[PDB]
Amino acid sequence: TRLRIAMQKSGRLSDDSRELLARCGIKINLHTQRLIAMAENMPIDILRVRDDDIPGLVMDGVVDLGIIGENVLEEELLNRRAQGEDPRYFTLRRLDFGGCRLSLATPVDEAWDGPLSLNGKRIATSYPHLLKRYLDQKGISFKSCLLNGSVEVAPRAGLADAICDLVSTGATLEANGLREVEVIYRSKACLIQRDGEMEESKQQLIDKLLTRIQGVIQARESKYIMMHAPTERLDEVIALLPGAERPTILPLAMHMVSSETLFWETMEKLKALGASSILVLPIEKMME
Amino acid sequence: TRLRIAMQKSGRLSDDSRELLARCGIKINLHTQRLIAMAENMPIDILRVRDDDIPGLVMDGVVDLGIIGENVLEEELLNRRAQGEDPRYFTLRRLDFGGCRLSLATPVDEAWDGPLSLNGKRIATSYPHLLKRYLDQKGISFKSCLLNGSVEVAPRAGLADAICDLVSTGATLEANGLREVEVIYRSKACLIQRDGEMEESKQQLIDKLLTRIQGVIQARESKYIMMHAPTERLDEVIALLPGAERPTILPLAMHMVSSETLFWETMEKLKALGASSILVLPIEKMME
Amino acid sequence: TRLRIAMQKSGRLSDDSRELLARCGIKINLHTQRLIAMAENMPIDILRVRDDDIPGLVMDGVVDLGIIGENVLEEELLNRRAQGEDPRYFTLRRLDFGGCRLSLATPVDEAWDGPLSLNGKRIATSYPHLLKRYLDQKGISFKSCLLNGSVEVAPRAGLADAICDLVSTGATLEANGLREVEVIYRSKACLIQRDGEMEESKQQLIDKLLTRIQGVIQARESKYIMMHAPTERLDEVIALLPGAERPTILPLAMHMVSSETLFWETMEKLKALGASSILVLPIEKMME
Amino acid sequence: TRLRIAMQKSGRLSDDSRELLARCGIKINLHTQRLIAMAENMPIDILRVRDDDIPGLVMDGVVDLGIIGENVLEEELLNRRAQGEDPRYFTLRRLDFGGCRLSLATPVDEAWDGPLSLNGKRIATSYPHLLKRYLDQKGISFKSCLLNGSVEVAPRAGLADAICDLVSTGATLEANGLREVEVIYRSKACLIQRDGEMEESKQQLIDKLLTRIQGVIQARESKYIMMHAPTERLDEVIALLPGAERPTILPLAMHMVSSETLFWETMEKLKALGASSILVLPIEKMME
Amino acid sequence: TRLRIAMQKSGRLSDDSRELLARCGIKINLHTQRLIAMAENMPIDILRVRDDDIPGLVMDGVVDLGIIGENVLEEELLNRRAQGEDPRYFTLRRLDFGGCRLSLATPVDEAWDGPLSLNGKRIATSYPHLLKRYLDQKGISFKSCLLNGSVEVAPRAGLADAICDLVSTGATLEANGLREVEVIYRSKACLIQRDGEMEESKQQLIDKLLTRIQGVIQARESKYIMMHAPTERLDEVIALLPGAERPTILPLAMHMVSSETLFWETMEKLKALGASSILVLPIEKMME
Amino acid sequence: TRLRIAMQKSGRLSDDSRELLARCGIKINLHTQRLIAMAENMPIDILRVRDDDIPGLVMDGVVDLGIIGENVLEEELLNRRAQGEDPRYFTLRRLDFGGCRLSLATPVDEAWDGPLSLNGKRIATSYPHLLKRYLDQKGISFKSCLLNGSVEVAPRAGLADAICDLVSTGATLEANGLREVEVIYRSKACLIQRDGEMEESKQQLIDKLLTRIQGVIQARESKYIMMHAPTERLDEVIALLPGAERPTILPLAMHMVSSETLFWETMEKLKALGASSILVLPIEKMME
Ligand SMILES: N=c1c2ncn([C@H]3O[C@H](COP(=O)(O)OP(=O)(O)OP(=O)(O)O)[C@H](O)[C@H]3O)c2ncn1[C@@H]1O[C@H](COP(=O)(O)O)[C@@H](O)[C@H]1O
Ligand SMILES: N=c1c2ncn([C@H]3O[C@H](COP(=O)(O)OP(=O)(O)OP(=O)(O)O)[C@H](O)[C@H]3O)c2ncn1[C@@H]1O[C@H](COP(=O)(O)O)[C@@H](O)[C@H]1O
Ligand SMILES: N=c1c2ncn([C@H]3O[C@H](COP(=O)(O)OP(=O)(O)OP(=O)(O)O)[C@H](O)[C@H]3O)c2ncn1[C@@H]1O[C@H](COP(=O)(O)O)[C@@H](O)[C@H]1O
Ligand SMILES: N=c1c2ncn([C@H]3O[C@H](COP(=O)(O)OP(=O)(O)OP(=O)(O)O)[C@H](O)[C@H]3O)c2ncn1[C@@H]1O[C@H](COP(=O)(O)O)[C@@H](O)[C@H]1O
Ligand SMILES: N=c1c2ncn([C@H]3O[C@H](COP(=O)(O)OP(=O)(O)OP(=O)(O)O)[C@H](O)[C@H]3O)c2ncn1[C@@H]1O[C@H](COP(=O)(O)O)[C@@H](O)[C@H]1O
Ligand SMILES: N=c1c2ncn([C@H]3O[C@H](COP(=O)(O)OP(=O)(O)OP(=O)(O)O)[C@H](O)[C@H]3O)c2ncn1[C@@H]1O[C@H](COP(=O)(O)O)[C@@H](O)[C@H]1O
Repeated sequence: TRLRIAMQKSGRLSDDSRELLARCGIKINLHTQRLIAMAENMPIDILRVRDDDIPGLVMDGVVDLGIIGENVLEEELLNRRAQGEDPRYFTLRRLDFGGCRLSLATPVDEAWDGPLSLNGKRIATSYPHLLKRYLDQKGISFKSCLLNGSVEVAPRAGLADAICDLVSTGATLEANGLREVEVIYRSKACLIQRDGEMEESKQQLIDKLLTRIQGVIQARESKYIMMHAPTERLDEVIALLPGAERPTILPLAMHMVSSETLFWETMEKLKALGASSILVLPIEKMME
Repeated sequence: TRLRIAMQKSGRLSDDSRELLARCGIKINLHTQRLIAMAENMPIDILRVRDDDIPGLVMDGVVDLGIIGENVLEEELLNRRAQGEDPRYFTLRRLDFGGCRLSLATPVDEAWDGPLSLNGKRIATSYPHLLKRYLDQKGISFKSCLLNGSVEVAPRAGLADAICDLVSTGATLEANGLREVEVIYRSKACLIQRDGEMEESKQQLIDKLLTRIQGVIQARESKYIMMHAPTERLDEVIALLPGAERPTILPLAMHMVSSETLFWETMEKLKALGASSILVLPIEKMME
Repeated sequence: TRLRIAMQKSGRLSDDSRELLARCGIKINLHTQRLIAMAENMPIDILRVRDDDIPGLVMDGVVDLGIIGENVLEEELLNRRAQGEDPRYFTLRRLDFGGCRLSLATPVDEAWDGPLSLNGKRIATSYPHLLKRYLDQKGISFKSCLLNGSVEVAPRAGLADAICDLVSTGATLEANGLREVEVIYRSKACLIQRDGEMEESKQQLIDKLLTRIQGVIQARESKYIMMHAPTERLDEVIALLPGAERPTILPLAMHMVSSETLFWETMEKLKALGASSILVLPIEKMME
Repeated sequence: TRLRIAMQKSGRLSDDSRELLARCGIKINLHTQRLIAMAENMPIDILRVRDDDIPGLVMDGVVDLGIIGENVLEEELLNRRAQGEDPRYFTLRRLDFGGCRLSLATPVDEAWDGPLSLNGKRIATSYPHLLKRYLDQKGISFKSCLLNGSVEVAPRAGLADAICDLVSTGATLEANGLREVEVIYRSKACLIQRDGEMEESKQQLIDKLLTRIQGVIQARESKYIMMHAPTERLDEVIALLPGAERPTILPLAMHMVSSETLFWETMEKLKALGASSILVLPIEKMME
Repeated sequence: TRLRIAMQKSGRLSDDSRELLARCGIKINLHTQRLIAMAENMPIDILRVRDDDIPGLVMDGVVDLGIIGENVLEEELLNRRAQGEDPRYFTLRRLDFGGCRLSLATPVDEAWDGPLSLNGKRIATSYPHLLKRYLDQKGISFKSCLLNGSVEVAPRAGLADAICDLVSTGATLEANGLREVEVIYRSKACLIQRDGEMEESKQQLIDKLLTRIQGVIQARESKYIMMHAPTERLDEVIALLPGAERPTILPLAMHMVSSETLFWETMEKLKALGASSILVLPIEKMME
Repeated sequence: TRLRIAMQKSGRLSDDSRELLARCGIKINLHTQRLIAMAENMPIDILRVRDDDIPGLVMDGVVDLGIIGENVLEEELLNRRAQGEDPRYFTLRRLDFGGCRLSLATPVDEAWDGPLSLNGKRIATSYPHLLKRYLDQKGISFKSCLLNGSVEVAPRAGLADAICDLVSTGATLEANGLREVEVIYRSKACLIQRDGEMEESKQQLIDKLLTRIQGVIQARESKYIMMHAPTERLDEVIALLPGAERPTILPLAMHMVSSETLFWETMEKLKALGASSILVLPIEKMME
């Protein structure tokens, strides 16, 4: 009828998802107890749902679009495949937020010599399927011990030999006698489309929105760079700076949009390569 | 080795569970990122875990004691029974907190004539097993639609004909075009014991702790009551006031501990029955 | 149709008004964006409105009951009387909360010799009518300068010679070069009834509710007192302790409910009058 | 003596007004209980007052400058005109903040066919004069029902047939069985000057400050734009981009300051018109 | 001139000190940026100062009364004694709040066999004098390493072999590879009087206030106890219950004020000694 | 072993210090109860300590680098010099944050005619050494009265004739009957290096980090400026705009990085000097 996008009502991803669509010029109020939100201008419905529920909402065709993190998505996918189904979706694109990593962590007072060493041990996790996929590929077998939270109790509680969990600061692990030891999966939010024939009108809108998304992400990653054309050694410049648009050379200088960040290392390289008054300006919005 | 109690790390029940054990004189710090907490005095470990994980922790024998709400507990129990297992636990006792009710709610603009009317409709819930038990008993069949949150989207989103959800204020339902319509399950926290032979020493401690629990709950429900012995009509008094301990009559008056509350209705009854200067004093701690 | 009580949606008085009715056993949810709240049990509607709007809501008969502070109430009353109307209401009773005082305050660096001295000066206030009533009675005339807030700018800003404002801690006045100097009106919340013939059924409910109110207030002001009957000098005791219910004397002692507080002065009087082990116990609920 | 600006002590507008003057380089501390604030550098006094009080403060000449929202301003103006006065002020300029709209809203379950349909109905509002002006112009008459808050009770409470209120998200209306239906007044903060001969010295300062204001607003609305001069179709570019300053064309490109925003529609137009690597950079401060 | 009491402006002790004097019926506003507060009724000044500054304020006679914790007090006392002075104060009384303990803590991975073992090691602390007093008495010498905060870095940073710090939950220590190992000083707030001849009038007030203090503390520690006189074994009761006031025996029972708490152990003792329906009621205020 | 930087665990400076090193690309988690933090990438330890403790940590060689405010640093330096030591450190550089000023303030109701007038008066402060240095240079003598906080009580309490304190808004002073009267010391955070031979490897890192620091500070102070080359009067432009990099002149215009801010005065000067469409763009990162 109109476009149905499903997003996390409340958590890690909901702020960034309200923002993405706001930056794509979607006027809708989310500060409301209401869970399906009609859009003001564009023919769009935002279902505010549990992150957990999004993969399935899309897999089942009950909504058209979903912003969900890869891990939650992939885990449910593997889950159903394991019940014997064949759930199907399109990944429109990987988003620029919701980063996190799933990791093997083990007791601190024990030396770690590779995943092999976990063969036949007991691993407590909330991601049994992501974990199983990983050790399977690696030929390692293990006994799963599932917990939906506080996974870091397992070892010190006699429940498991190691855990596999979401990490970022590393704080909890330490607090719990654990240390990261191998990242097994890195995830970000991504934008997925439902399976099956999608009507010309809402497809055109999916397509429109998508182009805004690329633009919003491009603008916040890309940057405007202004250096000093040390004329001779000029080729060795453009290399460290994957341009895509093409430099602009000036008599008096350089000016180009750089899709990656100027990491300090990359700046130092230009330095001791002979470039000067290097600048980097913010870009607020961009088409391209 | 020592007593293992499992409680909700963080949510609806964790404050009341920290408090119960505090009021039973269990010194342990919970303001710590650590998830298994050693007790200072008593030989006790508090595992701070996901509510979801507690029934199973107990069912599996991985801990000795669990404070968990009935619904979460019962739902997992029915779940495993449905996978064909026979998970076993003792209910030591139903606690005085964590009250909530699971309810059928349906769109506001539709008249409701009993659960029968749901036969063959689609009901969205997080408690498929509690719901299924209920309609099964009632001979009604239905198609389940499961969601782990924001269950109140279902109807207005075309996902279901009605939902079955946790309610208290009724706020969300309204916000979402729904109205409560039949409570199907009322729950409170309760205290459960693991199956199998329990060592004499920790049994003695379970037993000790339990007696404190009764005392803490008794003291906060029970009350000390002081009226005026309208001598003639004296029997019609003790009736509305289930005493258990026995009144105390005085020349000058009444004095007794009342296990229930003095609800206004009960006070008015004594009034127009001829009793005066009715008082009710708090009891802070009690044995009995 | 059913009972309409009007209370402050949000501010100084709304917490205490939610509490009063809660303590009278009125189950209704206020944590809702909804402004007219149906009651669960009792046939009652709570309109959640602006304090400012309550006197008029009652004066006009648009609701049946109102919890409003005296000053806001009285000021609007004087206001309409001044437009020539004759607005009419019943004061059911003065409540035990929302205390505050309206005061004359004047610059700190000026000595104050009575209200007389304000004759013909300019006074800035939000309560022009309460102020006018007061100086009128006192035969003093003055020029009003009205402001709906930040009334304490007036003097230091050249707008007035003194202000008349709500005070409690006295903080703002100081911050603004002012000092209290005469309280002209003390107010509390009170409970008012609409004018005109009130149906037998809702009157009976007004009457019921009222009795609960007296009880709730009595219980939180009154107290249970236990001393030592210094037998000889026994009359000089009951005096400082306005009993209302009558002492109870015991061989071994005293026991009675005291409607006022035991202020330290009153305790010291009993002390150096020869009484010992004086106690004061809380009363949680009372009929009487 | 020195410049007196009156601003909202606390609310919707005070943050933006502290910011405007801060961005104009007015050093003054507002984190103080004090309500008239002397400026450090510039000969300026900030009176921190009730928004309600600002129109009159200016209308009366008691201060020189006021930042106040249009609606509050206009309503008081109409108010006095209705008491027969002729209050006078200069609008220096409409500011870039404090946006909001006053709207007719009516019950959801009733179809709406224009303001005409309100003839002789009862409308509850806090803006009786703004409402009256509007229906008057439209030849519609109605009966006013005034409330200073919680205006959205009126209909569901039997007080009015419709309300006229400040709206933004639309949240409350829904919560209260209402829907927006016609905006009757859009407002922003604006900066007003007192009537009467204004001394050369403070006029020069009003004038100075004003120029800063234009600059601060310009910089946060205007933007720096960098495209690719698709040489042939070059005129069709500058059109969608009201420049004011004049484009800058470069051999290798475009560079100009655009006073409006690049709305997505405007970007898409340039796109399918043949422009590429469109950029938009922030401007922090500008003169011009 | 009038009574000068010095208390902690802001921290661990200021809430309890505002409360003590409030419960003694001292009306004074502390919610003010002002640091010397005049009392409304009683001829009293509250200086709101740094805890650190209180011992000296009293030692020097610059104020009359001080609420300060023992450790801060004692440490400064030892400090001056060590500079060769002879600072003098009266301890009026030890208060019922501000408890905390100073402790030796050492790395977790090292076994601890008494303070002796610290001879000649380096101990980091904020309480060098309290620490020095303690090891001196114990005949142990050591090298001090002083830090005013984050004392728990010392060991893991190579700064010291152990630390001596304020502990309560034990949280930080763990977080920092440390474990408590010996408490060397327990402190509470106390109330101290300045040295030298104290005028009859303010002495009388110190004396008055003091009596209120005892009463406030008594009431919150003491409790009202109601059991069942198991007639025969009646002496073995009063023992576990240090009465001070004397039991009261009744035909039908016991009733007395108990200055200590009914710890669970003490309740269990009465239980298996044959007492029943044990109650404990709060006491809000008491003289005695 | 690896680089040891000491920073304020918690206060005025810790946010800016977490940020500086974050902006220098130092990945380390500070949201941890742990006080010595290992760095992820770079061979670096962050000791999170008391600001008070930093000067000494560096002076003693116990750490290598310290971010500390000048006043705290200088005061401790003078302190030890006064105990007869000769503590030694290198100032690498003054940072762009933590600004504050120490000031003489005296009672409001007293006219101030220079520091001379303080000769032989009593001054209460937390910075006795900074104060003593200042009056010493000025040949004024005085009697110190030391307090570690709430220094603004001193005068109104009879403790001193004036105080010397940290000021910013000026709020407290007013609240306490005081007014600033002479700033005696302005401070910012700065970055200091430990004395003695610093190993080639960590020196190289100090050097690296330092260059990042200059860059981070440069980028947030410096700005990109775009005007209109009013060709004739072109020299009078570059003057008000200390360029350092050199302007860039364009046929059609100006473009340069300006290390200072464009203060309004400086913008107005260009204005009435004939420059137009002045812009100032943010710079996010820069080398140079
Ligand atoms: N560190 C994270 C963390 N980082 C990112 N996220 C994300 O949560 C996602 C991945 O898990 P899911 O979305 O599948 O979670 P879920 O099953 O829906 O859980 P609910 O939202 O339904 O509770 C994202 O896609 C994330 O944004 C995290 N979720 C949880 N944690 C945890 O926080 C912990 C420790 O953090 P540190 O101590 O700081 O390292 C852990 O114990 C964690 O479990
Ligand atoms: N109203 C409740 C509510 N009341 C009580 N509780 C409880 O949550 C419990 C029952 O669900 P579970 O414990 O099984 O929850 P769970 O599966 O562990 O969920 P997580 O804690 O793992 O997220 C308890 O035992 C409760 O204390 C509630 N949990 C959720 N809600 C919800 O809040 C909603 C609406 O409330 P009102 O609008 O105010 O009526 C809903 O939409 C709800 O889902
Ligand atoms: N001190 C009070 C204060 N004390 C009590 N109340 C009450 O506000 C009431 C009396 O004014 P109204 O109810 O008529 O107020 P109103 O016109 O409805 O104002 P709104 O709620 O509509 O904004 C009550 O009945 C109170 O509970 C107060 N309302 C305002 N103040 C003010 O707080 C100030 C200063 O307090 P101190 O510095 O701490 O003394 C002032 O400047 C005041 O105006
Ligand atoms: N939505 C608004 C709203 N939007 C903007 N403002 C503004 O308040 C102004 C217009 O009213 P006034 O300034 O005249 O208010 P006032 O009479 O001084 O009221 P006080 O500040 O004195 O309380 C501005 O100029 C605004 O910034 C608002 N003020 C109130 N509301 C209300 O918030 C409601 C609902 O919001 P939504 O549910 O999110 O749409 C309502 O019920 C409203 O009354
Ligand atoms: N645990 C405490 C603690 N407990 C009580 N207090 C008290 O602080 C007092 C004793 O130190 P002082 O008063 O001498 O402190 P001070 O020198 O004035 O310090 P400032 O107030 O001037 O900062 C009291 O008398 C207390 O109330 C504490 N002060 C500090 N801590 C610390 O909190 C830490 C760890 O707590 P846990 O991890 O929960 O055990 C430590 O690292 C501590 O330093
Ligand atoms: N105004 C300040 C203030 N401004 C900046 N800072 C800083 O605190 C520093 C200077 O003092 P120190 O660092 O030596 O402080 P310290 O001895 O370590 O004190 P602790 O952190 O150990 O408590 C910095 O270098 C600052 O960032 C301030 N510290 C305290 N104040 C005070 O806040 C007051 C009043 O502020 P206004 O009323 O707004 O002017 C005072 O009474 C002050 O004492």
